[PDB]
Order: sequence, then C-alpha cells, then structure tokens
Amino acid sequence: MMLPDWKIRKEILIEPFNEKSLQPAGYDLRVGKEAYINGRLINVEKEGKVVIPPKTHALILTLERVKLPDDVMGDMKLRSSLAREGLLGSFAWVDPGWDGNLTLMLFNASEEPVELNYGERFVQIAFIRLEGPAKNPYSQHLVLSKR
Ligand SMILES: O=c1ccn([C@H]2C[C@H](O)[C@@H](COP(=O)(O)O)O2)c(=O)[nH]1
Repeated sequence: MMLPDWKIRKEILIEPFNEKSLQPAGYDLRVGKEAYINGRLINVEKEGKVVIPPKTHALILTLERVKLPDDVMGDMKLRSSLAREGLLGSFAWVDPGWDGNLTLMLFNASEEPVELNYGERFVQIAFIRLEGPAKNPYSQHLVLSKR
C-alpha cells in the first residue's frame, strides 16, 4: 500500500521539509544546489535556476535528503506542468534503506529551453510499503560517475 501524507510526515526523513511539497500521497522534491549539463557543473543555488537546453538531458540534485525505512520503496514521477512543457524524467527506483539527496536525470524533448528555479517543486516521490522488511536493504552531491 502507498503511504498517505500524514504517514510520510511521520516515517520518512525529508530535510529540509517544505510544507507546500506534501501531497495527498507523496512529496514534491525541489530543485537543489547542483546540476550537470553537457559536461559542466552548474551552481543552481548561486545562479538561482538551471536551464535545460532543447533536446538535451540534465542531472539535477534534489534539495531534500530522503531517508527510506527498510520496508518502503520510493517511486518518482515528474510534476504535470513540467511534463506538459516537454520534460521527461528518467528515474530509477529509490531502494529501501536509501539515505541521501537524489541525482535525477531530466530530458528536455522540446525545441525550446526549459528553466527550473532553485527550490522549485519538480518531482513527486511516492512511498510504497513492502510486505515485509527486505532481507538485504540498501550522498549529498551529484553522482557523476559512469560505468
Ligand atoms: O533517479 C534516481 C533513483 C534513485 N536514486 C538513488 C536511490 C537508489 O536507491 C540509488 C540506486 O543507486 P545504485 O545502487 O544503483 O548505484 O540511487 C537516484 O539518485 N536517482
């Protein structure tokens, strides 16, 4: 089952916690301090925004650290207005036991740049309870490694 807002507030460490981000069954993660586009690190905190060029992907760090219990899985989707403007998120599962800020990939499929402001709500994470705790459950900066 999915956790409602009042259980998210109790069980998931989400810091810094933004009241306006809590949704009926999820939390709107915000654009954080760092992004990475076309080989270049962007200080989003300093610049106040990140601009995703047309037909280009970007890595964006969430403002929030999220810590999941060993019996909850995190499930992210882009916010609806950003999808309408041509963004697609490429998201992995957030494993039970995860603790950290998330590095999120967004692709701008449109022919026009798309801007996101520092601190803007951009991805809603929902939380799904596991039937029992994982036998083997699973961080403040962008992850920039590749295989
Ligand atoms: O889009 C996503 C999805 C997940 N994670 C975090 C939480 C996951 O548990 C973890 C998986 O990392 P690996 O164990 O695959 O390297 O990464 C991200 O940073 N971005």
